[PDB]
Amino acid sequence: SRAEDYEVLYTIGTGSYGRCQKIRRKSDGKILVWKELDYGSMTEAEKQMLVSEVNLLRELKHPNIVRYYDRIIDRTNTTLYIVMEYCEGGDLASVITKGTKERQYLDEEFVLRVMTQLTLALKECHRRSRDLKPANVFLDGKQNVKLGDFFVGTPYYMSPEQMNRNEKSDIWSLGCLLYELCALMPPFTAFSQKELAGKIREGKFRRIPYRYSDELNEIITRMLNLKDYHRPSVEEILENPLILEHHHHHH
Ligand SMILES: CN1CCC(Oc2ccc3ncn(-c4cc(OCc5ccccc5C(F)(F)F)c(C(N)=O)s4)c3c2)CC1
Ligand SMILES: [Cl-]
Ligand SMILES: [Cl-]
Repeated sequence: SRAEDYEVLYTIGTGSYGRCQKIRRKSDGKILVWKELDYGSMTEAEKQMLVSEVNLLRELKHPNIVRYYDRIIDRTNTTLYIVMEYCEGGDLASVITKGTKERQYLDEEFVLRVMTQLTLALKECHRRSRDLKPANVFLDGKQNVKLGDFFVGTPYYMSPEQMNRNEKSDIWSLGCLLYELCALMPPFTAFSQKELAGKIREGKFRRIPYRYSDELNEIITRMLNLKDYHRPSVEEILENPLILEHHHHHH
């Protein structure tokens, strides 16, 4: 828990909340990442909210949730580093964008992996009481899938009930994510939120591509039911004949 315990290899990403960098723990050479945050302009109130969230971040331990490792305060530069698991396969948004640009659909086997492992990640969250967007879902080097923590944008995954302001709402969002993985587009698209909301209320969308099994289409379609109580629970999802041991995480 000193910055000197790690060596930065290079920057992975930049943007709103400082930099994300790939680092190496000196003690044992383990490859990790950290988020570099400048809290210099923060009030005591804001810094307080920051402390509480980092504390909860330490609470979640699960193979399908991105693991938190450490927090380092550098009062000299008013920077806080949050050290997390490195996921070499990157995020799901990059995977979809890649597929969209290259014109190549993802394997059914890969979609089943994401369905199985994200459903389990969700199952864990629901127990505790965290958006299920592709940019927040990561892949490691071993076919494992991990859920990360985290106005202009279009709310593609907004559920019907949320639209008119529920664990079943999470199932809808999972539905949209799995749909987009298969179709390389969200089930409901629009140019404005008003248009989007109209489509969501009608609850109609294209079947996922024919390369995908009727069984997989069926379960995704069920998650996209207008009525929250017709959507399958995490338990009912995991009971599906499609889902097998090899779709689960492996060390
Ligand atoms: C090409 N482009 C694809 C995505 C990549 O970002 C990575 C790569 C490896 C990672 N190992 C753990 N993380 C986590 C990053 C994060 O928030 C930041 C983030 C989210 C989504 C896309 C990019 C980033 C970026 F800032 F790193 F760029 C996590 C969370 N909040 O739990 S976990 C990786 C992110 C590489 C660049
Ligand atoms: Cl295509
Ligand atoms: Cl396939």
